[PDB]
Amino acid sequence: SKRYGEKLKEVFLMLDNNVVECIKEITESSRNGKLVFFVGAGVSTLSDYPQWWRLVDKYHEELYGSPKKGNYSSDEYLRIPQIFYNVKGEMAFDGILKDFFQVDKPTNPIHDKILAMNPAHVITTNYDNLIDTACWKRGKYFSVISAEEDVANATSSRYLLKVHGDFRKGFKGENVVLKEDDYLNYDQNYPLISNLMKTIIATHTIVFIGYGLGDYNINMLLNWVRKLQKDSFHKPFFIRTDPSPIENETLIYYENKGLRIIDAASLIDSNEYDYLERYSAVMDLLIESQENKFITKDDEVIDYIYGKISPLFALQYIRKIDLKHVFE
Amino acid sequence: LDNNVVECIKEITESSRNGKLVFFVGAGVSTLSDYPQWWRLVDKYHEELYGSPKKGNYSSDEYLRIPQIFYNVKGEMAFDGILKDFFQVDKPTNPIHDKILAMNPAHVITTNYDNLIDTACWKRGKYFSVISAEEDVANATSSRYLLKVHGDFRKGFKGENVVLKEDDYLNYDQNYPLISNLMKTIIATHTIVFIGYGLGDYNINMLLNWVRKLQKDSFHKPFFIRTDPSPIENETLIYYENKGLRIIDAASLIDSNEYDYLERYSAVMDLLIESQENKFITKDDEVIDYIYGKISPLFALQYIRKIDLKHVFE
Amino acid sequence: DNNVVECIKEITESSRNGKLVFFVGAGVSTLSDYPQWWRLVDKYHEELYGSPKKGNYSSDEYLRIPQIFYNVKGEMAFDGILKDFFQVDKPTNPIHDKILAMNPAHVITTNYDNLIDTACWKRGKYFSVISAEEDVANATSSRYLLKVHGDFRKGFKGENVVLKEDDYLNYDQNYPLISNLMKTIIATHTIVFIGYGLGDYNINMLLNWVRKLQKDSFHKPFFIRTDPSPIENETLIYYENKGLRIIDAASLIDSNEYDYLERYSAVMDLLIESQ
Amino acid sequence: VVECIKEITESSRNGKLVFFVGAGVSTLSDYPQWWRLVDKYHEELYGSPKKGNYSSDEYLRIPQIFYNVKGEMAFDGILKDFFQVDKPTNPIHDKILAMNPAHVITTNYDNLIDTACWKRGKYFSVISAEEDVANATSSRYLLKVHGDFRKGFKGENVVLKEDDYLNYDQNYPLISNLMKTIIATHTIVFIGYGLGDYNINMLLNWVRKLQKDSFHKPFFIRTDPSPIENETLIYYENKGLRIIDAASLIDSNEYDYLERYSAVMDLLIESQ
Repeated sequence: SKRYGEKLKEVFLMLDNNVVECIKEITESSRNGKLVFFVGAGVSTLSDYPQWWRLVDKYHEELYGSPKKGNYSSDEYLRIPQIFYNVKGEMAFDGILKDFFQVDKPTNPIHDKILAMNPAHVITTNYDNLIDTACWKRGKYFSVISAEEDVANATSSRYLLKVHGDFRKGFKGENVVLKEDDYLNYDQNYPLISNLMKTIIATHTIVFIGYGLGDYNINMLLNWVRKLQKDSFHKPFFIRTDPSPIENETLIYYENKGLRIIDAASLIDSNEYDYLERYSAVMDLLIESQENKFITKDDEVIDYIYGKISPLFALQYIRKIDLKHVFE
Repeated sequence: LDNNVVECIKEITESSRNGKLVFFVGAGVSTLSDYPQWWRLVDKYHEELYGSPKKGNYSSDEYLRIPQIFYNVKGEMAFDGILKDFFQVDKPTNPIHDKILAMNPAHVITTNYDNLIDTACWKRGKYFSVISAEEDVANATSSRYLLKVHGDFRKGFKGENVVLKEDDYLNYDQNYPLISNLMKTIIATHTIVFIGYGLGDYNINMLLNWVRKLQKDSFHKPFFIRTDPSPIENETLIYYENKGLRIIDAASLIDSNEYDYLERYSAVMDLLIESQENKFITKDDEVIDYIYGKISPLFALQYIRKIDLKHVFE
Repeated sequence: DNNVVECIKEITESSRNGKLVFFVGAGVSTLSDYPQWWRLVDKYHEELYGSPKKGNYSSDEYLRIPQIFYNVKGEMAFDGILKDFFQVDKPTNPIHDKILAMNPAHVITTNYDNLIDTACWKRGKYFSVISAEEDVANATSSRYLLKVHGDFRKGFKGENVVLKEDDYLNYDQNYPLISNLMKTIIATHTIVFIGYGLGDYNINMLLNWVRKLQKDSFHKPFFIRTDPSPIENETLIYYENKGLRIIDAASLIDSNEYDYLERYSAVMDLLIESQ
Repeated sequence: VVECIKEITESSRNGKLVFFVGAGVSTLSDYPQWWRLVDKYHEELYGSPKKGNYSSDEYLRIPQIFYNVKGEMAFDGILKDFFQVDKPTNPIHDKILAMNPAHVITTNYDNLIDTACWKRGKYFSVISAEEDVANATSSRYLLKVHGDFRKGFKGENVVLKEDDYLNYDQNYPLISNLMKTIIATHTIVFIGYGLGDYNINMLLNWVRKLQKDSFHKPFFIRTDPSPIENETLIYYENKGLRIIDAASLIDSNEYDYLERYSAVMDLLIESQ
């Protein structure tokens, strides 16, 4: 516990200036209520939610009776479920989805950290309800949007945007984007959801967590970002939690593509399978940056108190009970 | 009033109360302020390249083609000069602007490149984040937008800042991705009222074309305020209501002369405003429905303080 | 004029190798008194509102009014007005034979009539008439009579042809093979436009596809303008900068304001005589 | 399968046969595959080859990453060192032309088919750039949809990295239009391709856009070692491909690609 807090403080002190600026901007956006988290499958994996490769394996066994000798490519993850949907029945696809996904899993500490960042919205490609459960637990209500009809009637101003659907209505393959056909016809089947996601990205500060740099959704969003006018948008932040430090060439390539990458493997040393360690390292760096645990010296408390107090210079007098809300 | 008209007014006023009402303002409201119409600009351009005014009437394509031909032939500088001499004018804000603002719209989307809506908002003391360029979407200072989807002349009286010629409309999706996306998202998440449009406008039909691609009953039908002199035909109303529009016809509500556009706009705007306090309760069962709608959530609670009941009924 | 001289020379050149394609519009059909579309819109408008337009039809109303009639009156009524208006036997104007006298490699037409088909049959030159999607694969010949808006050979029904606003909006989805074939013919051939105005919807539709092409990667199509007024210099250079080589018949010869037949004839025979 | 051979011979005699040739035929001629180009780009990027197998995106991303961070000159220099070689034409290049195809559509950027046609004396219009479409001087085409190095060993003349595949319709509107038109008006035989190839999947995505029965179902020549899994067969038969398998026809070694390619092609010629 207290050992970790000292290590995090030491990590921040030797942090790179680029990563320091990234953390500062993310924290400032969180303070402004403009922070949105784009949560991927890795956060759900941290809660032991079944990964899609298990489903592809099950479909491969049902197709031919034997698990594949080798490793699936990116197309196989989409093609094999499509082949099962076509050659086999719809009902078999939906039943396999039901038996693999109708499970109860707890919310990992990364969900709690993301919610503690105070996200204005949460966009996710996960079809689970872990983010919904965490939001319900922590007292913040999010309008969960996983279907076209949910966009028009959204209760609150803040959304939990499931861009690939979920299993609220039922554990059916027509409620989620899994097959190769679903990804091809995504823009035609999810106009309002895609439009809402793009608007949220354009109008907020985005942090990507739970994704690989070569993720399909990440590169689709980068392709869309390439269509925007230069300097007309804010570069989204990418939390990279891969076991090995990012290559310099890959880093500069993806930052020129429009990403501000915070690579976990470059900040702390962890085991190859210690994914929760890396996720917690980045998220806790952000949180204790917001909790002012990294203020180490004078002329930094001066800047903080000035940023809190300087707007009050316009007022003639401030009540003492008002000052309590000034410093939260 | 017709029953469907009263229903439309009910939904519009309810959305205004909930803060989910958005006004999509067209060139009619700016014309009510005697702002220079686009056909005058097309007239000047035609007099410029061709040397004489057009003998007949400008078609829908011509309004965009003639400025395009002028821009290609005479260049950008002459186009901007004519734009400046025609559009660098000071016009007042008509009462329709104030009437639109008095409904407390969440956002105001406009195809007008003038500052009349901005002037009205500044006069009423309503603060809107004015978005007329691509860089304004990310740098928006508030969550309530004055979305000028065709730009304006705030940066300057140039054709690059606005959508006027046919090349601007051809490349609009490529040139305004963020603004078009924001407009579509505001449409998908709010109650939309169209005012200042002619039901044959390019923007109206483009929005209906986008609407036809949406999932059935996944969106709320926008409201259209029609202020043409003649009443709408039954067939046209049926066609446009099946296209996803809830049309409120000013000519059907009131009687006015052909050129009394201001009175037609004001009839609908005042009837919308004066119905904010209205509850549309006439018969006895409408009384029970309203009180039940107010009280039924309180059935979850065992007891309610009588001093709290004044808040239930506002 | 100097510029016109090569315009004929290039067309006559491409005609010799069987590399010429004629893009036929409604003006050629109007020359044989084929029912124009405005009187169909007038019938649709009259049935819709019980009264003539008493005004001027915009470009959108030409497509919107049949769409309004189709939606609110049905398809059986829409096809019935098509049936009694287009089930007529009309002759072929001399321009039909003059287009065929140049021996074009292909004939692309937006017309839904059989006026070109009868002219092809009378001359004996066999064309593979393509207007439906299933017709693209089963084309016996490599010479195409491409009716990009369909026809009424299957029947005088609205889904066989592109008339309403929905048909034009959903054209690419409903006719990908026809649209693909038209663009390939345009890209690899010399194209001459007859029967079209500079403001025609289709003409500016290929012009919008032309600007998407790489510069100097295509032959600029030839436009034969038969509008009674002479072309304006500003209009001419604007469309020439858009990828058009306009051969204006009003400038070539002097004529009345109502006699279209010889304005088409002035350019059509002059191309023939140079061959 | 017997019906499939009948249709190909029928189309060959009528003059409506078009061969869609892939990298497998070029690889059969010992032409440098793309994976070893990605190897050089990856080695020159990260200082060492990657241990795992390259994914479909990686085949397109590392060349894109190399182009962005090392420049076009370095990208073209590696292209010259790998592709400025001379390779013999495999006998299948002859068997492809022995059927007298009306057109030949290639994703290959080599001149092996160009050399193959020139050896047999048949004149094909080689179109690999935008300008070549309008300047073609014959009805029959040798359509190189991904360009070639005829203009020069430059990355701008070919479709190699992921930007080229992303902007393909924008930079090759005439080439892709001609490719689609030829497919519509001819019977297509795919050779040198895998069922999971990007180009095959792209065409199958365009095929599903067409209405039912309006197109001729293309023929697919599969030369993979393992026989086609039955369930995989109906999936791609419904997608629009009539697949012929050399693995199912004859017993073959896993690495013996020539005889699998030749078994089906000689069957087509002997049926002529």
